Amino acid sequence: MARGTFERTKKLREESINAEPHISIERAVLMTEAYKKYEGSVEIPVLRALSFKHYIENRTLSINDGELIVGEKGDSPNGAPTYPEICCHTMEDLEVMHNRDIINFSVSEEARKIHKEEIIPFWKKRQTRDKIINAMTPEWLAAYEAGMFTEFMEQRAPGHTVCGDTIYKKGFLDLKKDIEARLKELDFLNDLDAYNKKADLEAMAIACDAMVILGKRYAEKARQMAEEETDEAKKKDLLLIAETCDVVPAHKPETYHQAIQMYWFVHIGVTTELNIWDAFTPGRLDQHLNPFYERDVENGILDRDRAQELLECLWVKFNNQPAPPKVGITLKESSTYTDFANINTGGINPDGQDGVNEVSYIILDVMDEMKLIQPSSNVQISKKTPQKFLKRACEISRKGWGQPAFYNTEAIVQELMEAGKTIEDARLGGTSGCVETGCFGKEAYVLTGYMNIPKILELTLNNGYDPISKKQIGIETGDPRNFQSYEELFEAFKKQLHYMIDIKIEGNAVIENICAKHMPCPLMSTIVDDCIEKGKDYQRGGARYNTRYIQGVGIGTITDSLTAIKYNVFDKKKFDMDTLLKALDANFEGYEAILNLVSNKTPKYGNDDDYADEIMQEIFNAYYNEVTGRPTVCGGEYRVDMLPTTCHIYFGEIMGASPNGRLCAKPVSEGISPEKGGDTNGPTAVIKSCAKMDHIKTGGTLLNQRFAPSVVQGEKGLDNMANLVRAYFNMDGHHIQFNVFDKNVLLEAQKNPQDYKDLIVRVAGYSDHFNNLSRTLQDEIIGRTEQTF
Repeated sequence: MARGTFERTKKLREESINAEPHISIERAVLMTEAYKKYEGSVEIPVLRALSFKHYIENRTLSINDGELIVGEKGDSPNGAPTYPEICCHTMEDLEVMHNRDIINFSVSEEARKIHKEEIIPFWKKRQTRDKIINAMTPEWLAAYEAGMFTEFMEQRAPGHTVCGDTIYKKGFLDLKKDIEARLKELDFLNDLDAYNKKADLEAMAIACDAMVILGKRYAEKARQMAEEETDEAKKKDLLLIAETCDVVPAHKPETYHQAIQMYWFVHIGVTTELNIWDAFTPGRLDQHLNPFYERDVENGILDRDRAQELLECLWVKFNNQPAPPKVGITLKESSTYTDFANINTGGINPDGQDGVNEVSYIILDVMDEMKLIQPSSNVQISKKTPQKFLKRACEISRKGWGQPAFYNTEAIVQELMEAGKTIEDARLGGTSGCVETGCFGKEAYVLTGYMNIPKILELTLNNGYDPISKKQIGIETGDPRNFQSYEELFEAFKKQLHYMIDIKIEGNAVIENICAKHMPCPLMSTIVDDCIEKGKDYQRGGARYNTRYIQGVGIGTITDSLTAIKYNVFDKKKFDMDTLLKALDANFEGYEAILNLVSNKTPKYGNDDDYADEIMQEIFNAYYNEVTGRPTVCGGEYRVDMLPTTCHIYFGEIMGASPNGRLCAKPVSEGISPEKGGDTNGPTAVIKSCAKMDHIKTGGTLLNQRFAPSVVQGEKGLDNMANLVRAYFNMDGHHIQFNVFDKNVLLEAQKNPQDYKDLIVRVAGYSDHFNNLSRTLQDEIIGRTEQTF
């Protein structure tokens, strides 16, 4: 039939998939009212909290037909609020997003008028995007404009965080009492920081009051609708909603149902406080819900079916919240409606032992049934994980819509401990976003933007000149024709890297200050370890752990490029640097013999070939060494991860031909995957190549693999997938995820998209509809190596 295990969830799912993407202007209006009332009369943290509270008090609330869990970010499903305190769109922005080819958002004429007349006049000079851009150096602006790197905080708040367990043990009235206790013990005689603590703690208290009002208003809304509903079954559902909201979020949840509603209210809260990267996620959902599940079934108020029904409702709620609209580079690097709410199922419990429980299997059943691209429902696989759980996950992956990805629990824990987390805290951790490792509920781990490693080699080969933007973007490391050795070339590359990282980090530091001062998040601070105890907002270092990342893109492309140069120019001496540079400038036109050599007669990453893989390691180590351990403004350090989202398309589009044989404006490699056509020795050879990268020293790496549908059939096919995951993870690989599609279906979908509106594929760290992808991205996915066992 229709997807959904029950008639209720079938109906909720059909509403969700039919909702049209559009913008909701109410949030911007209410924030404007609050600033006009309060700006200049209070410190900024209190201003944000008072503005959030004003928004919560006055926004319109809705309950959709059949819901058991309530709460929407916008006016209706697929309605995105706007965030003019971060990015106040131009009228052209609104025109572009309404009319663009993919990832469009409808802008009603009423929304356009209000934005033009009320929002722009107030927020255009206040938006943080202008504070950032106006503070960047000309070197940063040139590099940014040339596609050397991206900037995550230009249109969104740092975000990128995961809920802990606080909201299942405390309500917001409890947290407020904790905050009031902290306020009473501030020592203004001897603690010279007491004033800053008071401002942040006062804001947190106001945020708590706002959450109490959220629950109060939804309970009223539910009862007012109950008096008006004639259908007896619906009225009882409305009365159940009201009873649930009488408890949460003001008080700690007492039941499994209340635990889910508490999480979802907090989710609505933090993602309307600010437009945070990767929305929000409960993280280790099966660990938090299992005590409630066991208690509730034992008391006879819950069974497996109702527990599954509630989670199917939750799944639909995620799918009703798009990532708010992006423009410019932010869209190019994250070209999707999804908001990367990553759920980790399986793994280990807080004591460090096997965490698979009954809720874990329920989550696998609901993600299988619902087949929704939000949330991003993934599994943590431990050496302690039962093989039955892994094989069930492989069963779902083999169906070919991308979810779940697989994460190595032992790698995650060691990555966290390498970064300074205690073993006790690391056992609560996991991955969020695409593949990013973090200590859930206790860490600010902020991604700052992608770094175009292949184009750094391009700058090296052009003495700092960018052949595409036709500007001097890098530094003068020398004419490559004078390099007498591969070591000399690699040293020049490392100098270009150092310069580009220095440029990025300097801008990052400015941006970190701007976000801390102008984007404090008192609501998020209330639920993140150490903010209350420290009296310090999450956005300026209140978390127990603080890290920042620069995301490395294109390791396969640059590995094969430097490998091609070492092999052909310096070792075998089949041609010289001058000839290679002419070939690149001509996009290999007139140099077909060179193209054949570098493409087809040269070692390649992903074949368990140490000639290429040792170069991968050298590049990886240089990147790790250049970035890791640099201080952040708010008391943490920089670390390294490797993922592209859709930025590998953009980074290749503004790059010329590269020495490995990739042609001008083609995408660079995705994640740590091999280059196009690079791996010719099967999937075991590539996981052996990928394992030579030291995953433990990163905050996560992304590996895509693709299988022919015929080679994963039957029980042997499941075992082959399961065994590949185990083999990779036994070598301490971080992550792997699978495409399993018929190439001809994708090709047909390109010719007749309207017949394939349901076709979903794996992109990079998330799944999306094939029809939401540009032709270039579609062709990138189709070109990935079709593996056989």
